[PDB]
Amino acid sequence: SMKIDVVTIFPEYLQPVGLVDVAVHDLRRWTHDVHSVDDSPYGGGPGMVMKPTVWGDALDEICTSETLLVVPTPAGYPFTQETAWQWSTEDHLVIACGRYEGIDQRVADDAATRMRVREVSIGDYVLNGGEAAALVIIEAVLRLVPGSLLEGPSYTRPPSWRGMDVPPVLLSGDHAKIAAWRAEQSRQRTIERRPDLLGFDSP
Amino acid sequence: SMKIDVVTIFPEYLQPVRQSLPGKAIDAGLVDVAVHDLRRWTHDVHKSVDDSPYGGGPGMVMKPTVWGDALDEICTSETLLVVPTPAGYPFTQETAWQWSTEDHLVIACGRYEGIDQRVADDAATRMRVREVSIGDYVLNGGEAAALVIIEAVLRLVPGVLSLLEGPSYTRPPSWRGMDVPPVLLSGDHAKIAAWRAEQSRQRTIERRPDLL
Ligand SMILES: Nc1cc(-c2ccc3ccn(Cc4ccccn4)c3c2)[nH]n1
Ligand SMILES: Nc1cc(-c2ccc3ccn(Cc4ccccn4)c3c2)[nH]n1
Repeated sequence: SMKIDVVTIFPEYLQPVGLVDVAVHDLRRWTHDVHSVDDSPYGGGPGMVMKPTVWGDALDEICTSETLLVVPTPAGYPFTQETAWQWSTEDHLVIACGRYEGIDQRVADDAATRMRVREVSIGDYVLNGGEAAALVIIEAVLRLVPGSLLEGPSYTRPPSWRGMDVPPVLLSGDHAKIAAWRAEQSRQRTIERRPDLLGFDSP
Repeated sequence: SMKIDVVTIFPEYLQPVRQSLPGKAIDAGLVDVAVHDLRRWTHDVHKSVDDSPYGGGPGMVMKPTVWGDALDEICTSETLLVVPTPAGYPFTQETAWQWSTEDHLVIACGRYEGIDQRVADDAATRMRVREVSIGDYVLNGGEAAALVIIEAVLRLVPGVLSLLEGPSYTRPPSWRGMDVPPVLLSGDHAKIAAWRAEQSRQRTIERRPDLL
């Protein structure tokens, strides 16, 4: 059993969500001011940084000492399939979705004193916020909840379509020849598309 | 000006993007995002999108017949076809920059064990096709991958929306026993830049040693 809490300033983005309960929290519910979640960065620079004070009160109410705090960030550790397996057995996940240029560092540092904190990246691209990354994390984790190489090409009926035939080995019904072909196709694809997985230089 | 078409069996998954778009960008004709149900192009009364894999195996493969019809109607010869897949080329920031100047993007969102390979192969004979992965993890479909692709591409299109970045700080100067690093309040902007560069290198060594 697992509980996932997602904290964000845009709770509407998280709308695409027995054994698991998923709750979305608006961060602006923890502001006592009439107007603000963001302020200018110390030391200068572009954009805005999310204030630590608002995040502190939100995570104090939601998180326990057993909580694993997930902070999506482009500067984080790589979130992989290995990470997804490690997180699928967790009791409580809190995903802190940032916006603007990110969250004040002291939020992750403060939470690390009472709980386990993971700053993670889902890929080498920049998103506008952690909301999209949260949806990626949730999907990757939840499909592994109890209850190595690139995948080869997949085919289904008809056997001939638009003048393109399904590879005749798959129709033959020879399990040993099918497995040998599929392994060949997977290894040829991994060389071409992701040579790093087999231990070669990226293009 | 950019048109994005998304084809999926779950069109409700792509509600975040359409909601997150500002009205000013749509009214100026900079962006038009349209979501299409794949079951519009089904042939049978049961509205079948999937069928059993050739050569055995677990799970199901999405039908080439239904997908072929959908792409014939939506795609032109100037279309760049984006097909999210765990076995694809890596989608990076460089990939996002290249696609930000494109006129027509069609994202084909698969489910089950993926789409019949002949769909992309047929499309490759008359248009540019990109099979892409957003990371080294497996999702249930291409819908979450599409939201990632759309957000990354569109934020680089103006008005629509290397080492690792160091720690960022804001008000207050003191919070829960932690002070903002005094260098950031010194007024020595040469020293700040050098401090930020060192923090960037330290974070890169610790978190992403592959980039060095
Ligand atoms: N793998 C990832 C993670 C992210 C991500 C996660 C959370 C936030 C909150 C804000 N931004 C924007 C932003 C812009 C400039 C520098 C830092 N951050 C985020 C981006 N994108 N791609
Ligand atoms: N970087 C990526 C891409 C995907 C992705 C994209 C599209 C589909 C359509 C179906 N599945 C599930 C599935 C499971 C087992 C083998 C093949 N596919 C998808 C997964 N996940 N992570």
